[PDB]
Amino acid sequence: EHAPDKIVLDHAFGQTILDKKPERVATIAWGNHDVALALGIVPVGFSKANYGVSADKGVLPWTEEKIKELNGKANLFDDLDGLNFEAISNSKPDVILAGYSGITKEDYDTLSKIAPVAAYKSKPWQTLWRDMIKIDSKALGMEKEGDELIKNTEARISKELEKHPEIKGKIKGKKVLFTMINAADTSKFWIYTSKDPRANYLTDLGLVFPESLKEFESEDSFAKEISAEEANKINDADVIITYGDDKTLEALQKDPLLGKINAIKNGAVAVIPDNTPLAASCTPTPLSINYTIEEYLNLLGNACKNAK
Repeated sequence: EHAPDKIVLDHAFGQTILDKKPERVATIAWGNHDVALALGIVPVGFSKANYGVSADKGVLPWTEEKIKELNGKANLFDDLDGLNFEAISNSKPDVILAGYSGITKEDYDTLSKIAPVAAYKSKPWQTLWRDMIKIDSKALGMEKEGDELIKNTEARISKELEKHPEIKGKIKGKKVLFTMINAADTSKFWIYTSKDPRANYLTDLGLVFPESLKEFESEDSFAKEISAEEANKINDADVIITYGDDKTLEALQKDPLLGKINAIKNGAVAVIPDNTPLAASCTPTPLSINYTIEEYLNLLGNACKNAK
C-alpha cells in the first residue's frame, strides 16, 4: 500500500525508475563495486577482474581490503567472458550498478528484466571517476553520500600532492598523453581521449593535455588508433604514459618512427608495468586512488623529470 518516492535516473538508454533505498546491490563491469564498497555497502554480486590480478582471485587488493573491513564476502560473477545474466539474477538484486560500463542496448534491455539498471550517461566506457560515483550513488538513493565521497577522494589526492612538493611542482602543467603502444607492433597505437577516465585522472593530478589531443576528441570513442606515420602530430607532448615492461622504453626509442617523438626520445615516458595492481589502478575508483596514488605520483614525477 505505501508507495515510497521514486529515484529517476537519466542515462544513455532512457530512464531507470526505482523505489528509494534498494537493499540488495549488484554491480557489473569495472570499478562500480568499488563505489558501493566505498559507501559502506557490500554488493550481493559484482564482476570478476582478471587485469592486475589472477582470474582465480578476481578481486583487486583495495577491493578485497574494503570487503574484509566491512566484514563481508566477495560474491563474484563468473563473467570474464561476458555478462553472466544467470549469476546476476541469482543474486536477486534490487539494483544493478553500471555507471562505468560498455553495455549495449540489448544488454540493457535484458539486465532491466532482472533489476533497475544504472547505466552510463552517453557512450560505452566514457564515464569519468567522479561521474561514476554520481551515477552509482544516485541509483543507491545516496546522492549526498556520493558527493561527500567525491570530496573526500579529492582531498585524498590533494593530500598526497602536498606531501610531495617536488613531484607536485614537476608534473604541474606538463602536457601528457595516456597511450597504449605495443612494442611488438609499432605501425599503429592508441591514444586515450579526455573522455576516458584514465586519461582524465591525470588532470586531477595537475597534468594537462597537449593541443594535439583535440584533433582526436571529435570521434565518439574513449580512444583513437593512429598510425606511426602520424606520430609526429604529438611532438607537443611533454610526457607519455603507456602500459608495458622494462623493455618497452628502449624498444620505442629505437623505433624508426616512434623514436623521433619528442617525449619518447627524451625518455619522458612513464611505463606502467602491465597486468599489475598499479596498471589496474590507472582507471581509478575511489578505493584504488587511496591505495595507489603515492606509487603513481612517484612514477609520474620520475617520467616528468625527463621532459625537456
